[PDB]
Amino acid sequence: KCSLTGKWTNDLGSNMTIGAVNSRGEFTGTYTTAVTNEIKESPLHGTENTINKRTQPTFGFTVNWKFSESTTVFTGQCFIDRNGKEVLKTMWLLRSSVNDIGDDWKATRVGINIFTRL
Amino acid sequence: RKCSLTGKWTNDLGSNMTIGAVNSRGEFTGTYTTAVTNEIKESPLHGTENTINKRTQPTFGFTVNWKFSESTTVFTGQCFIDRNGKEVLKTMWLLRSSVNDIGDDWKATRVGINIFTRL
Amino acid sequence: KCSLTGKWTNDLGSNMTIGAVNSRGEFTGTYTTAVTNEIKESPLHGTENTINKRTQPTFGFTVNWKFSESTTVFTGQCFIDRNGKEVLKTMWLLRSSVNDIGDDWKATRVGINIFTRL
Amino acid sequence: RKCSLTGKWTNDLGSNMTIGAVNSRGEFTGTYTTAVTNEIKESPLHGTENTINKRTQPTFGFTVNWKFSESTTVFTGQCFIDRNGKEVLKTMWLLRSSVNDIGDDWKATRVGINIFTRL
Ligand SMILES: O=C(CCCC[C@@H]1SC[C@@H]2NC(=O)N[C@@H]21)Nc1ccc([N+](=O)[O-])cc1
Ligand SMILES: O=C(CCCC[C@@H]1SC[C@@H]2NC(=O)N[C@@H]21)Nc1ccc([N+](=O)[O-])cc1
Ligand SMILES: O=C(CCCC[C@@H]1SC[C@@H]2NC(=O)N[C@@H]21)Nc1ccc([N+](=O)[O-])cc1
Ligand SMILES: O=C(CCCC[C@@H]1SC[C@@H]2NC(=O)N[C@@H]21)Nc1ccc([N+](=O)[O-])cc1
Ligand SMILES: *[C@H]1O[C@H](CO)[C@@H](O)[C@H](O)[C@H]1NC(C)=O
Ligand SMILES: *[C@H]1O[C@H](CO)[C@@H](O)[C@H](O)[C@H]1NC(C)=O
Ligand SMILES: *[C@H]1O[C@H](CO)[C@@H](O)[C@H](O)[C@H]1NC(C)=O
Ligand SMILES: *[C@H]1O[C@H](CO)[C@@H](O)[C@H](O)[C@H]1NC(C)=O
Repeated sequence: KCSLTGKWTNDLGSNMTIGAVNSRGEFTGTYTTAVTNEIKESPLHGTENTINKRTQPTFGFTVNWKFSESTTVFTGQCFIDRNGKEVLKTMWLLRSSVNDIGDDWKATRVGINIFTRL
Repeated sequence: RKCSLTGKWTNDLGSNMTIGAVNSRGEFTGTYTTAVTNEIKESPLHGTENTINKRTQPTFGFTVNWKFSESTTVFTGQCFIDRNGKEVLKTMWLLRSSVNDIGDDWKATRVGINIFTRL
Repeated sequence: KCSLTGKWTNDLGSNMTIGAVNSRGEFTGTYTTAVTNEIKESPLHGTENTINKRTQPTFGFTVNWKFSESTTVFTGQCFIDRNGKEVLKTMWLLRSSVNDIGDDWKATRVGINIFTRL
Repeated sequence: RKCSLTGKWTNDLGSNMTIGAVNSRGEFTGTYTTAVTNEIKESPLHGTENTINKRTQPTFGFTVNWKFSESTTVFTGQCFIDRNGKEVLKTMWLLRSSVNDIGDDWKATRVGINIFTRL
């Protein structure tokens, strides 16, 4: 069973802590990233999909950055590799805030992140 | 004035969305309604609105926990006041499908956009 | 038959001209966009998929920006709407140039563009 | 020195790619080889490398014209000189599937990444 609750770290060096996942699949947590003024914490809220009670469920969460006007959403699946290790393969969209609707076209970045247990 | 997320919205695909009040922490919940040819499904959503600098056109993100499949979709965008004075949500999303092998991961994510206006 | 050859314009106001598509599905053209110093032209190269000689083929092309170090790639399908009009529904990735591999994560933007005959 | 596109590459998924010489206009052609469980397919690719400011780590883009399906994939990225001195192509791609109705357009595009190193 791949569980989201716990401590994770990714390929960029960012860390994330997720608490208990309730009966509805909802969970909260903290997302930690460094600036290079050193470390900043931002809350995250998301849900794990519980349809068919898969052992490798899909999920999604939003990171509400506390040091910028931007928002990032992550979606992915909690996998169990060949070694028996849990791994989160995710993709994200990073939304920047623009002051005019005419600039909307360049406000969204996309990328990936792989998380492993810390 | 300010663009507010709370309310009823409909998008360019015909899906409807209801968002509740946004608390002090910027959190909100709602419902997402889509069709399937009418036979309609209803799924819950949870997200947050960025409160930094209390901008009048904030960015936000939410997750839709589909109740009819094992998939998950996340949306992010900004609440704009268009040139004609109408409120409009410009969003982009990622649709994550469930795969059985970590080896099939590469083909599990679709991307697209959705524009929402008040219902 | 939805054909790529011709003049197109999109939702942002940019214009594009594509020449003849050869037997291998390859085509070239010009991509015009304004700055708001007014108009700039950049060449594009791409290919249309010819498998099963579909009347609504998929395609892809790269725009080699002549005023920046960035590159944009578009992929989409040439459709025929209910009115009988040709429409190109596309999605693109805009790659910015970063000076260090450590900044690679924030170098890619994503978006859409719908083109109609000009 | 400079990161050059010309040569043989292999990615994290196991696919191989051969890129030819890049002319003065920054144009190039090549071949993309992927497996299907070995039974391997071969498809042509055409793209360009950005020549502005003759950077040593240029951005580029190319299209792969799949010969076994009606799909098309485009890649874009940058040719980097990693910290250990190795040349590496960091890329992102969009995979466009063919749909029969403009109404199914929304679900026709997948997105992902690929990292290429010299073979
Ligand atoms: O507004 C921001 C907030 C920064 C966290 C950003 C992203 S979320 C996906 C990725 N995974 C992580 O763990 N962290 C990153 N970012 C931002 C915007 C612009 C620039 N810039 O240099 O221009 C730098 C950072
Ligand atoms: O698993 C699913 C759940 C369906 C809702 C999907 C997306 S979320 C972005 C877009 N905006 C909307 O309002 N609705 C859609 N979808 C799905 C997967 C595969 C296929 N298929 O035909 O293969 C059809 C639907
Ligand atoms: O480097 C660039 C080259 C500009 C053309 C950009 C994109 S390609 C997708 C979209 N569709 C179009 O027809 N045109 C646009 N762009 C760029 C980068 C940064 C900023 N900026 O303000 O920061 C502005 C433009
Ligand atoms: O139509 C296709 C053509 C297959 C090559 C696909 C992608 S291009 C990005 C990635 N990097 C690679 O080196 N190869 C892949 N693919 C396709 C579509 C659907 C399914 N399916 O199982 O449903 C399988 C393959
Ligand atoms: C979190 O990851 C490890 C856990 O101890 C730690 O060494 C590192 O400094 C932390 N990184 C960040 C960005 O907080
Ligand atoms: C929701 O949007 C309007 C609300 O009145 C309604 O006419 C339409 O049938 C609904 N669409 C769906 C997919 O539920
Ligand atoms: C191209 O689109 C129309 C075609 O005549 C023209 O009016 C407009 O000025 C042009 N736009 C750009 C960005 O070149
Ligand atoms: C290509 O990569 C190496 C080249 O020697 C080879 O071992 C491998 O089998 C090939 N893979 C594919 C998918 O053709």
